[PDB]
Amino acid sequence: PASQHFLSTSVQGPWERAISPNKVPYYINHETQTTCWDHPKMTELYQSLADLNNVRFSAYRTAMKLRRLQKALCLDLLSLSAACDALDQHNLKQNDQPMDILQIINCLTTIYDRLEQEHNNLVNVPLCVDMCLNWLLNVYDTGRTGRIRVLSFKTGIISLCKAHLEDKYRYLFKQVASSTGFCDQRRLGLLLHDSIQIPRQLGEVASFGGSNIEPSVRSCFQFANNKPEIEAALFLDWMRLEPQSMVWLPVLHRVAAAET
Repeated sequence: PASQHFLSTSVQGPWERAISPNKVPYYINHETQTTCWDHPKMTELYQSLADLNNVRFSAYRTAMKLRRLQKALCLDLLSLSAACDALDQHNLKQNDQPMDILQIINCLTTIYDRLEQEHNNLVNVPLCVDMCLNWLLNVYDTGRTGRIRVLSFKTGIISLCKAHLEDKYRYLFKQVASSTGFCDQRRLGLLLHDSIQIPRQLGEVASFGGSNIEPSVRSCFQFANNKPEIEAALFLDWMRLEPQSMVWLPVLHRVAAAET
């Protein structure tokens, strides 16, 4: 893998970055002679998230965890316009198609290079690429296949970027709606399924209705009076009620506004 040279500096000390057969990275600890699938800095972040386990309300606890992760990945510096610029340059338009590890890296590298030139040593590019990469594979490729759907990549980065909440909602709805702006139950399910993997990766899916989002699709279509398809305004109106499957997202925004 030609990208190995570039991302080998994301680790040091006793650690060494390596690659599996499906091009998925893994890390070697020489002092302790062990191996781990997660980047050492990501492990340290996941473990630190237990210091939030006594935060009382589920939506608020999960948002504070995702705020810390978002900042560790520098995704709070990424505007929706800049993300769309990178998605556009890498031709990621077919949302049902797979992206492999090198396409993930390439798109992340354009994103973090640009963030680095706008922010003063806030950004170490090889490090940021490799940690975001590890987050995305922990969320969407738990089978270690070396690929994720383009819809999935878009859902993770846009849910954690710095855009206004309604702009994220409009953008995600547009990724699953038809070319004329309509969504049926199947298409809404695609969006809610990718979204629910984010809290699921943190061990919190039980407070967001669980891993089957079919009850949440049915509830939105019931709210829409059982019509065969809905448009973005109706979706935005349902989201104002903060449905349980997605309530961690508006709460993440309240978290960031409150300062953290």
